Amino acid sequence: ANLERTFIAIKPDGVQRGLVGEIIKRFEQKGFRLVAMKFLRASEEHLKQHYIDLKDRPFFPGLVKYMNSGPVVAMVWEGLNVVKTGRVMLGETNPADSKPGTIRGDFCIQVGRNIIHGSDSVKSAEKEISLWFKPEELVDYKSCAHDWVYE
Amino acid sequence: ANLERTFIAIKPDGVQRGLVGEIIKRFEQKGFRLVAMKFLRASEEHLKQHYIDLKDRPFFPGLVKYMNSGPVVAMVWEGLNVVKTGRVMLGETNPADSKPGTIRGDFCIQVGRNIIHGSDSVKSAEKEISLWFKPEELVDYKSCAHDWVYE
Amino acid sequence: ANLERTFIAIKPDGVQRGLVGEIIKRFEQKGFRLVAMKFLRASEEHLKQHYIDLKDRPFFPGLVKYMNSGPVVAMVWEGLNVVKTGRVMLGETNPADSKPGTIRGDFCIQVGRNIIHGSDSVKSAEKEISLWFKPEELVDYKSCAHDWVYE
Amino acid sequence: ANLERTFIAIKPDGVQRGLVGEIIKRFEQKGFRLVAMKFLRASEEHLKQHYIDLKDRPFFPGLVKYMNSGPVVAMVWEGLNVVKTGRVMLGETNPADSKPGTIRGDFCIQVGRNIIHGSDSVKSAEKEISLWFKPEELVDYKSCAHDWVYE
Amino acid sequence: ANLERTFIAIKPDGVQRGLVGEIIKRFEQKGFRLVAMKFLRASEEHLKQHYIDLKDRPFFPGLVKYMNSGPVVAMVWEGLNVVKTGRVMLGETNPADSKPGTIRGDFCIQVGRNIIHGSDSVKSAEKEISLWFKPEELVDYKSCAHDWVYE
Amino acid sequence: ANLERTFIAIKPDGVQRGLVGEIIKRFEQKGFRLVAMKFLRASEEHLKQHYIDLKDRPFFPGLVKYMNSGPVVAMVWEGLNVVKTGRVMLGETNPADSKPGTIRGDFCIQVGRNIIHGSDSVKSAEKEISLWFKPEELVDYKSCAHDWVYE
Ligand SMILES: Nc1nc2c(ncn2[C@@H]2O[C@H](COP(=O)(O)OP(=O)(O)O)[C@@H](O)[C@H]2O)c(=O)[nH]1
Ligand SMILES: Nc1nc2c(ncn2[C@@H]2O[C@H](COP(=O)(O)OP(=O)(O)O)[C@@H](O)[C@H]2O)c(=O)[nH]1
Ligand SMILES: Nc1nc2c(ncn2[C@@H]2O[C@H](COP(=O)(O)OP(=O)(O)O)[C@@H](O)[C@H]2O)c(=O)[nH]1
Ligand SMILES: Nc1nc2c(ncn2[C@@H]2O[C@H](COP(=O)(O)OP(=O)(O)O)[C@@H](O)[C@H]2O)c(=O)[nH]1
Ligand SMILES: Nc1nc2c(ncn2[C@@H]2O[C@H](COP(=O)(O)OP(=O)(O)O)[C@@H](O)[C@H]2O)c(=O)[nH]1
Ligand SMILES: Nc1nc2c(ncn2[C@@H]2O[C@H](COP(=O)(O)OP(=O)(O)O)[C@@H](O)[C@H]2O)c(=O)[nH]1
Ligand SMILES: [Mg+2]
Ligand SMILES: [Mg+2]
Repeated sequence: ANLERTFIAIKPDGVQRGLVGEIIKRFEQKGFRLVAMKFLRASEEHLKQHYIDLKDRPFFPGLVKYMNSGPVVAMVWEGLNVVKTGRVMLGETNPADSKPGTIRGDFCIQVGRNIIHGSDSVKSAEKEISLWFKPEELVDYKSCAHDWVYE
Repeated sequence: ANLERTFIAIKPDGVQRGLVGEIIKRFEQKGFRLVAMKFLRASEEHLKQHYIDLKDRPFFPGLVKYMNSGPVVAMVWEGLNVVKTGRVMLGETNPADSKPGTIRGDFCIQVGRNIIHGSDSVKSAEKEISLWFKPEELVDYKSCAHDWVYE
Repeated sequence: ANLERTFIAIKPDGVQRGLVGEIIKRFEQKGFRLVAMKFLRASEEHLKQHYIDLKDRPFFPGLVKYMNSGPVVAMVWEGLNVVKTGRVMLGETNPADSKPGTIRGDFCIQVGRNIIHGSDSVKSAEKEISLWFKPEELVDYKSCAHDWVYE
Repeated sequence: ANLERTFIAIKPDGVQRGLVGEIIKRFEQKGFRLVAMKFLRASEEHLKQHYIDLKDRPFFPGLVKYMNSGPVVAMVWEGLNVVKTGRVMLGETNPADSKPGTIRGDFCIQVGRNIIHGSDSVKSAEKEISLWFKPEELVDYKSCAHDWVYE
Repeated sequence: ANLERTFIAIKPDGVQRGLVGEIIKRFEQKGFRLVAMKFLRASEEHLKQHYIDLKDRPFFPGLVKYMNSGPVVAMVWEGLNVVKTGRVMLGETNPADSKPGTIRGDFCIQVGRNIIHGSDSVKSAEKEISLWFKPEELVDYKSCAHDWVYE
Repeated sequence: ANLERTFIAIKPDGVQRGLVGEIIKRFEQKGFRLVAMKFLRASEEHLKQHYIDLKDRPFFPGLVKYMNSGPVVAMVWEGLNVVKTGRVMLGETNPADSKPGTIRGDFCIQVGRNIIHGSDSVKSAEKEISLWFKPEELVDYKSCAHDWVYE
């Protein structure tokens, strides 16, 4: 079997604020498997592609500027319902609506600096994963705790 | 005052995944008192008795085999409303409906591998405590912080 | 921009139970700026002024006595919507109603020993700040991660 | 085959100060396997046998009373060189001589309240294990990470 | 007993890097009692008096400027051998000589940005305590865990 | 004036045991800057190159086999004295000789499963960085806390 995959990206503010280890640890503890990961400064064209569906938003140019202002940690996580559950772990788009215990709820304040990105549907995930990673960048291996995480 | 008690068991997957100390710490921090604790592999008959109310459910056989597949940490915790609060701390039966911050919300994914058990009512607690522990196994002592936790 | 501020006080039980560093860390991680902080045993008169609203309440004398029973860590934190968000972080007045992830949800059990105080509104905040701190005690400085927390 | 084993006991002060989960987590993270564990108030006679080699020391009577003053968490941990390594993890007998990073270096101050006990040699471990546990109390199972901890 | 006390200050870089709660937590966990605490930006004259014996050193002017560049958390901690032990917990003056497990070993890199200060002797401690605090700012209370930390 | 750089790789056992976030966090807290990072399963040929100096050692074939048995997190960290300090943080080659507080001292037991690699000299670091990364994979940005970590 092949389980669901989602695209998670730690934004420049998460890297600048030293929260990379803390964020990854939350996904590891939950039981998800890390499939791919790289560190890079994404180009504006790339980011425009990534946030294309928002190209007509007022905040769009500023968003792209900021996502290009520093490096990003791009990752692919695998697991049962990882897309929806990953979204629950992140919190709401606006940290102000996020609850303590969530990543945005514990670590940030403003929607313009909300430290992380997570695909909002399987459909987006597949598109984002293809945008940021070559197929040969996805590593398949089996977690030793697999049978202790799944029936 | 003779306070309320609940029965909590870390399931085989919690032990296998190295979460014993992490889970116990959550109860200590909260202010609850550890009354009893032992480590053992429960027999299938012992497990059917614990979950006797689920005997006619389709998943019953696989639940018993899973619970017998490794050791369990059985504990009794005491405190004001510990039954109901212990339940809130665990999260929902299905990790997918559990919120970040709860034990199942932070550490597991699937209902069949949901790392922990907590009595659901005082009636159930008293029954589970009697099934798992001999009266001489419950320890009575007073916490030094008692007056800082209770009025 | 001279942002919003709130008064947070770690009650005597929070100090006695060794939770000072743990609580402060939660505010620092979130991105709030520490503006003032002092450690003191507040007098009864000073405490009756602080909780002047609940003077007619039955628990009042008990509250004042416990608040005076040990030292308190008084602080002022600054940030966008810090008053409302600080309240979300603390949880409900009653630890029983506070969710895991919040300060009261993770660390305490009873309303009479609920480890921390946070202003409930901007107006209460301004009043409590004036009551607990002299103007020279509010320190002026900028956080190096300011631009990573705010747009 | 069967690896080395050591007896570890969290003293009454470790339980009272809420460090049970924290200490257990240190052994789990290291990769050691928990073999047995129970919570009890040890009798004075049992404690005199345990510390029989120190019966003529001036602190002996006080050591026995303090060890009997509250419950203890008795455990058996298994692993390659666990006796000697368990000792390095604990720190020196006197917390004053223990380095930060060790259990006593991090959590305590005085030799008379040094929170934990660990066997000092394979011979002692075998004697203490026999003194505190019945054969049926040592659980047999294999860790899922075993092949990731050992060649 | 009249327990020994030491002066600890978290330097401007510790505050800026969000390490205040983390540092305080280490002293609380160890069993030391917080006696006094305040947050302030010290004047250059105040800092020259504090570091008076280093007035002829090359780095002195740079040290006084850095220390005045942001606020400081000034604290007094109490405990058996707290002066010498607090020093052990800090690590070496040069973070590069500091071992993992110590505060400087874990959190910093360069001698000119070494996040914390601790008195180097009882004589110095008493002099620094007098310099930074007035008598009425040192709070006396007894920790509830006192008898579990000391014989 | 660019700073020293070192090559750090989390071995297959570190990934399998869910320690990726925990390890990265230790380097972030210390004040080092992440320059490059990728997740991959290294080929045997790549691994022989990496450990070419040990090719005639008895344990060499087994080393290469295990290093290829799972994915590796390859990273480049930058900072003052990062090569020697990264080494101190890792601990000794044999975990048995590693002190608590170090990565190997806290997380592993045997030399053949010692979770992490770190360049041992500046010369080794430059060779390893060239072997694992392309020049365009190294990201240059400045940390917002730079002036609080360095004079
Ligand atoms: N500056 C600013 N950016 C926003 C706003 N709403 C959305 N964004 C940002 O653009 C990202 C994409 O928006 P959206 O797809 O709705 O949110 P997400 O999928 O939860 O990240 C959000 O994470 C924020 O970084 C806004 O009102 N102001
Ligand atoms: N596979 C599986 N196991 C289930 C299901 N519902 C319950 N269980 C298991 O049964 C245990 C006991 O069920 P129950 O008493 O209803 O829930 P709990 O008290 O919340 O644990 C749960 O904790 C799960 O391990 C289900 O539909 N599927
Ligand atoms: N003993 C006791 N104290 C209470 C009760 N309700 C409130 N308090 C105390 O009074 C404090 C202030 O009350 P309130 O303004 O209602 O809540 P808060 O603003 O959330 O602290 C509470 O935090 C408690 O310490 C109660 O029913 N009993
Ligand atoms: N009060 C008191 N207890 C001591 C003293 N020396 C040793 N002990 C206690 O004796 C225990 C057993 O002593 P020992 O075998 O020498 O040390 P250990 O094997 O490192 O625990 C120590 O752990 C302390 O709890 C002392 O001087 N005073
Ligand atoms: N910039 C710089 N500061 C130094 C140097 N040596 C000492 N200092 C600073 O001077 C402070 C006090 O020095 P000292 O009293 O000798 O060390 P401490 O008591 O361990 O802090 C140290 O904590 C450093 O912040 C140095 O060589 N360069
Ligand atoms: N199985 C095994 N592997 C070893 C032994 N010594 C070294 N290694 C492995 O080889 C790697 C390379 O060794 P070396 O460069 O000497 O030490 P390092 O620089 O500290 O990693 C080590 O980190 C261990 O994984 C040994 O005796 N047995
Ligand atoms: Mg001995
Ligand atoms: Mg080598």
